[PDB]
Parts: sequence; C-alpha cells; structure tokens
Amino acid sequence: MKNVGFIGWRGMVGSVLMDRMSQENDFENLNPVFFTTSQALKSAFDIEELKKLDIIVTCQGGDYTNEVYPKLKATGWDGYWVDAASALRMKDDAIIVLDPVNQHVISEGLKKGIKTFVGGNSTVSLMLMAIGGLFEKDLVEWISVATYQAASGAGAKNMRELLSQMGLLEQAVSSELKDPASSILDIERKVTAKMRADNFPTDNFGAALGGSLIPWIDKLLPETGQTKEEWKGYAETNKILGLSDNPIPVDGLCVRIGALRCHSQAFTIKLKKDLPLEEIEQIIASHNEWVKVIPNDKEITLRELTPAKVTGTLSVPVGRLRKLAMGPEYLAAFTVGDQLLWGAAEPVRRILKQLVA
Amino acid sequence: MKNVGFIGWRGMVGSVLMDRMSQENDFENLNPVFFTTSQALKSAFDIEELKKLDIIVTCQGGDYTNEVYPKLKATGWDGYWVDAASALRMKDDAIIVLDPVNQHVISEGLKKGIKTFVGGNSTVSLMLMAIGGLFEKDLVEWISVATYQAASGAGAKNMRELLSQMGLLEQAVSSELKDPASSILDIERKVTAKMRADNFPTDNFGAALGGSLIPWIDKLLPETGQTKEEWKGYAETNKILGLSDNPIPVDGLCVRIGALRCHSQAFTIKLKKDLPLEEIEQIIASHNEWVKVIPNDKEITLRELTPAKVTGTLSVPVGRLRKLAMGPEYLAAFTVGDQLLWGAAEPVRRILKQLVA
Ligand SMILES: N[C@@H](CCO)C(=O)O
Ligand SMILES: N[C@@H](CCO)C(=O)O
Repeated sequence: MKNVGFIGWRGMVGSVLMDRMSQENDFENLNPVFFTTSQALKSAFDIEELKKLDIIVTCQGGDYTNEVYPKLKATGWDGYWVDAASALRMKDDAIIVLDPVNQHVISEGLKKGIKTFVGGNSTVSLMLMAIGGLFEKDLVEWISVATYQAASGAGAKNMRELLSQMGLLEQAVSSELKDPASSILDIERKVTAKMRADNFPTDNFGAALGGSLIPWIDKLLPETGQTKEEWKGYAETNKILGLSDNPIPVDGLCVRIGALRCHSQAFTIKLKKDLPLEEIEQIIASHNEWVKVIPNDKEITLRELTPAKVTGTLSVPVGRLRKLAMGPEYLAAFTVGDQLLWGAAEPVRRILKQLVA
Repeated sequence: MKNVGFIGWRGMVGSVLMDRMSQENDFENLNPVFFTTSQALKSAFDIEELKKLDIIVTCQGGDYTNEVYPKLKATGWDGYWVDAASALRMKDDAIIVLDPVNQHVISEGLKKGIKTFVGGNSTVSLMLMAIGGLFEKDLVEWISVATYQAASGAGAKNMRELLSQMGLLEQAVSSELKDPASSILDIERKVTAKMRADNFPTDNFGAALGGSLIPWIDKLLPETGQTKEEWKGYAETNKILGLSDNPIPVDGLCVRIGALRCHSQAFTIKLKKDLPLEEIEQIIASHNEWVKVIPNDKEITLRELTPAKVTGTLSVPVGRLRKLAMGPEYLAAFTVGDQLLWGAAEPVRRILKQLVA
C-alpha cells in the first residue's frame, strides 16, 4: 500500500484528523509512519526518512512546512504533500482542497502532475460547503460577509482562555445570581469591572472575548485594509473554485466571538438573476449531502442553526433564507459549521483517502 | 415648572434613565411625580391622576402603554407622552426620537402639534449614532447589516441566564483548565455536553447563548421573512430620518451573542458616489460628539472597538472602515454601542430635557 507519513498528528487539528481517520477505518488502506519534532517515531526533520514516503500529511503548521518542504522537494522527492497549514495554498504548483465543492478542480490537478494539496481557510471552506450550489451555477455576483468565529481557529490555548474568562465573569456575581431579587445593574457593573481588571486573563486574544467580541482576526494588509483572514475570502474562494480568470468578489468583516469550535456567518448574497426562494433553497440543499437547509422558522432555527447544535458534527446548516430589501436578487443567509472538521481535518482526510485508493 | 410623571422607573431601562437624570441633575428643572402598578407614589392606572400631568415618561412597556394611553387621550388630556416602548413608534401622531440625528424632525413635530415621542429601536439608534453623517448627506443608497446583539435587549432575566450559562460551562472543566497539560478536545467535549444537557438553563432564550449564538430575535413576519427586529431596520431608520417618501433600504440578520449590554454591528454600506476613505472618515466623525472613528489598526481596534470598552459609556466607536471588493462605492464598517443608553434611556432623557426647558 501507499506509504504515508504523518506530522503534527498530536496537535489539535492533527488529533481531530487521527480520530476521524480511525472512526472511518482509514488506516486499513495505507501504511502509516509517524513523525515527531521531539528529541525525547521518526524525526520530522529527517529529510532522508521523509524522502522514502509516498505521501506526507502535515498538521504541524506553516513554520514547519516552510522549513522542511523546500528541502524535501530539493532532493528530487516526487511524492504528494498534503498540508493543513496556509503556507502553500497560494503557490502555483498547489491546489486548495474541498472535494465536495471542487472535485473537478482536484482531478485535473492530479493529471497536470500537481503533487501539493492544501486544506483551505476555515471560514471560506464552511461558506462553500453551505452555499456551494449557488456557485455551482455561476449564480453569484458577489457576497458580503460578517463572521462569528470560534476560539478554536486561534488555537487550544485560546479556547482555554475563553473558558477561563467565562468562569471569572460568573464568579464575579455568583451569589447575586442565586438571589432572584438582586439588582441586575449591580450584577452588570461587577462583571464589567472584572472583565476590565488587570488580572482578567487576556494574554492569548489581547482582549476579552468572553462577554465581548473582537472585530479583528490575523494581520492587517495595508494594501487593502483587510485583515489576512478577510483577505482569504476573495483569494481562496476563487482558487478553490479555480476562477482566477473570472473572480467572484467576496469581502466582509471577520469577528471573533465566545464560541468554542463552530464558525458562523451572516451573508448578503447578490444573485446574478431574480429567482424564486423555493428554487434557491432547492439548489442549495442539493449541492452536497452535508449542507442542511433550515426552514425560516423560529423554533427550528433555535434548535438547528447554532454552534450548540453543530459542534463536533459534519452537518452544515444554512437558514434565515429570504430576499433582502435591496431587491429580489439580494439573498440573506446564515450558516453554522464546525471549524475543526470541514474547516480543517475533514478536507485533509478526504484528499488523503483519494490519494491512497 | 412642568409636572412630569414617571412610570416603570424601577425597571432596568427606567433605572438607567433615573441614574442618568440624576447624574445630569435633570430633576432640578421639573416637578417629578412617581407612579407604581403595585397595590402594596400614585397609581399608574389612575387616569385622573395622570390627566393632571404635563408630561408622562414611561419605561413600563407596550402592554402598559396600549392599556393606559388610549384611555388618557380619550379624556381630552393634551400633554406629552414620552415612551421607551415600541408600542406607538409607527403611529401617525408620534415621532421616534434620536435628537443628535433627527433634531430637525423633532422640532417640526413640536410645531405640527405632535404630543407623542418614542425612543427608537436600539439597533437602529446605535447605527444612526455611528454613521449618521453618511445619511446626513444622502450618501447612502442602502445598507446590509449583521448584528451581534447583547442580552440586555431581551431583559434582565436574560442577562442573568447568560451569566449562569457561562459559569456552568467553565465549571464543567474547572480542574482541567487549571492543568496546563490537559487535553483540549476532552475539555471541549465536556463543555459541549454540559451546554446540551437538559439541566442547562435555557428557559429565557429558548437556546444556549453562552458559548453559542442565536440567529433569531423577536417574531417572524411571514410577509417578508424577516424577524420583527430585522424589520425595524427599514421601518424605523426611515421614520427617524423622516424619509417615508424616499426610503433607504436597510436589511440584514439580527443575531444574539453572549454580551451583556452592548450591541455591535457589521455593515456593508453601498454609497451613492465614489469618495475618498479619508473624506468618509471625516464625515462620519463630524456628525455628532459621541461617534468615535477608530483607526483601522489592530492594537487600537482591540482596545476601543469592543463591548468591553464601550459598556456603560455614551461613546459610539465605529471602525474597520475601508472599501470593499465589490467596488469603491462599497464601504465596510463595524460599530459598538451600549444598548441601554443611546439604545434606550438616553434618547428618552434628552427629549424630556427639551420638553421641560
Ligand atoms: N477559521 C479559523 C482559522 C483556523 O486556523 C479562525 O477563525 O481562526
Ligand atoms: N436592542 C435590544 C432591544 C431592546 O429592547 C435587543 O437587541 O433586544
């Protein structure tokens, strides 16, 4: 069978990948070799050991990639490189994977001789898994986005920091909350005071997240004023769909909220033509087996369209669908998706599966 | 001096109003009469007692208003009715107040003989206080909105429920969080399990808010598919600006997040003409003394553009300003504002001040 090396399999994303591969019995169809960066398992920095592998799957990160990758291909190695990190997404000899959406793009690359495949930006991937249909019919002129991103996208320590912040806030008024007759503004003043305290743990986010939000993710790109996270919307959406010749505008604001691992997004989709809502809904629900169209009903929306419902599942609900006041060609849409699955580990697991078949 | 009656002054909004009036020494210029609904202070249901007042300020709510209001005006009473509730906002003989934005609209009404003035929708009011300038120059063709609304808009019990939810989530993994070597996915599984537990207190929101979000606020309006909260965007923005003849489209998705009392909003503003960012920024910052333009810089954004910074203050920061990929006439903007102040108590306090001068 194909000899597959795994790097960064112990990290958070790597861990999800390992769990998903086990659940699906993916290890039965390949010969796994595990690497580590520890000096305390082959060495992740042993080029000769990596050179003997047919495929390398890394969830180690960009710094690792930028270091080892060049060296490895510099030895002639002609194997496949599957990466979760963003390091190589924008390279000419690499393809961004999300097979339920761009399978045809993936297949052509395997023929052109493409040997590098990279998982895509979580936000963009979750968007495409939700409204892939609209793009599948060149029905989208542009999309304005507003995200509600989870701590998992930032990292494990960030998730822990969010949780600690939540605890401290409640702890600040634990007794008052138990007293059904206590003043709410008093409670409010105290939690806000704690949130602003110097001892409030905000080292990882650089600001409070629990009980608040942060309208800024990643570095500023002076060229356009977007953060790198927002920049990936236009850049990655079009490379994934392979439309670098007829790019579809995708822009908006990426905001961090206090959710653990599900990214949510509010959309304003300008459609190229006036179409019936019922038809839009059918097109969306038919693109893939994971997207799930939620009726624009309160009770059902509260049960299905939330991080609480989606966390840890492969389901990608999309709802609140209706026409906007700007015109019958303006579509409103809200979606929730797990950041660690379709937003990270899953696309990686699925391309590997293809490569070892 | 003018005889002013106050109803619902003990509730959350009423409490903020009382505090703000005291801080500003507003009681020195009027003769206050306090009412109550308790049978255990005049009776809030004594029409003859209310009839002798020059002005009535109520934060009691819609049910109260719809009950007492008709009866009072049915006796000939020719005084002013200042209300925080939405009950009468859309009546022909009433004006929605937000003086820093529609003072000229307010003045004309006082002449036409308008005797009813109502505070506006929190989200709409906070939007206008932020980007009032753009509207002040008929520079806005339409605006797509995505909100991050606080629990305070729902009520005191909702704020308490959010806080309780946060505590339980952290409590579910308190020890693991203290252990710097513990597994994050283990932590994740436990908090999510608690969030989904039947004993997780979600009676007030009908769903978990802490650690999640709810893409639905208020009742569904079958006619358009919008929730009443989203509906107020178009309805109230234009009545406040008095443009029911040349309405400006305002639509989007209103989502509840785990914040105590600050509403935040991500905007996609389609401008009528191509203008320089620097000029847009100047126009915005000049509309009123409370709006505050935050440089599109990471460090400053994290310190100024958040519920943590704004909570309990009259400041209305607006930042992340830049042009969108859809074109140089597409503006991106993010704002944060306290829901109980400019979103409720302040506009009420300011119109009262005018009426008693
Ligand atoms: N989607 C994640 C990126 C994952 O690394 C985030 O919002 O940070
Ligand atoms: N702006 C508040 C409405 C206040 O009653 C909310 O978002 O619920």
